[PDB]
Amino acid sequence: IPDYPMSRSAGCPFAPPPGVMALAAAKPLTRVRIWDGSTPWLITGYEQVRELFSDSRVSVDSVFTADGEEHTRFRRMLSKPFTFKRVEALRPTIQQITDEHIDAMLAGPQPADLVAKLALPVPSLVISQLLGVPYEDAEMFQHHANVGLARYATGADTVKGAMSLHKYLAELVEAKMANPAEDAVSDLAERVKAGELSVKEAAQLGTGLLIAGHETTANMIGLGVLALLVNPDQAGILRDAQDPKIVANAVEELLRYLSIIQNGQRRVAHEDIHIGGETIRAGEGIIIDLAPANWDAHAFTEPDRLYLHRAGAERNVAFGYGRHQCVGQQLARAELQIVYRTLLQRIPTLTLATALEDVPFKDDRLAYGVYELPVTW
Ligand code: HEM
Repeated sequence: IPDYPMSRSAGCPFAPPPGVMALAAAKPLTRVRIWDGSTPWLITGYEQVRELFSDSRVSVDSVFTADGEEHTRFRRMLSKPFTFKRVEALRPTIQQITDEHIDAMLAGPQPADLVAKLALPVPSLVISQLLGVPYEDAEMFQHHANVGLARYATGADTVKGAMSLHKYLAELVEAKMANPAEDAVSDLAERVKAGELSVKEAAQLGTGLLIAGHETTANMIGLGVLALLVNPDQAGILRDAQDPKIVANAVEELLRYLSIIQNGQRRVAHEDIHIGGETIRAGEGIIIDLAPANWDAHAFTEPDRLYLHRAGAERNVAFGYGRHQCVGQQLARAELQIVYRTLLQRIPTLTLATALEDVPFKDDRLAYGVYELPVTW
């Protein structure tokens, strides 16, 4: 019985770990051994990965962990913050923050670290605006969010970065209980006012949103941009594209390719479950593995290929499937749309500043990324 997870390859470093991709060639599903030493069921094939995500005999063992109607409770509370018009309305400020950040990057020296100057700051600012942190508190919020993800930060640094983030979100929650605007925390604040969640639970959740949608999107920006640069054929397409429909699909094809969230929360089966030709005896653990699904040649004809015109690209599960899909979905999509198109058209001479093999990737972090991305232009 093999060990999970497995490590990515040099020379194929965008690719899912080859050892996982092999396993996935044999059986839509195989039994693995993990950190603690328990032996859960790694789901690899696309068709069955979607199924278990959408199967009630399956559930997850705060809204991250909460399940049952307990999850519907937590997740209904999140509907108002990420409606369509609620995210639509953010496209402008996503575009102003990007434009701002690209400028400051152009005005500085080069080679410049795209991670440092763009990939990290833009999500946490966008998350911020969605929450509704006042303008006054942008840089402090930024600081206490970018202290965590620094490759140079202590653990203590990361602790007393999060401590004051929870402390501040509680403040702003109460503040939005007082003065509700149209932002996200006002919505959480509206829920404290109805006996539904304490300030702590709301501060936790606000904190929860920042974490969830920061290093993820950051990593999509960074890795995404890199992937674009070694694939100039595609960079051109994304840059000259004239349809919002087509640029949206090119984001979908980037989420599928990079598949930064390789895993997916560790679920468990309540009843016995028969697919892939084996039986998931109830009780046993389930790991619904998204990279190999996104790289399943049954549904994505040339999975090693980065084809931004790829026909069914929003077929992927880079955001998960079923109950517990990424709540950030539409917002993160806007982010990558904005940032990708805008960088690629304002900086058409953007060039990778080192040999690719020099680039530092984020192996250990569950979410795959690059630690810094030097560009010239
Ligand atoms: C706007 C930015 C984002 C926000 C606010 C956000 C927030 C969240 C939250 C709260 C959840 C938990 C929902 C639940 O499990 O009930 C979640 C799940 C998830 N997120 Fe996102 N996220 C963001 C961006 C991303 C990105 C960019 C990716 C991948 C490229 C991603 C991948 C996922 C996946 C795969 C899940 C589902 C985990 C599972 O079903 O086990 N997220 N997100």
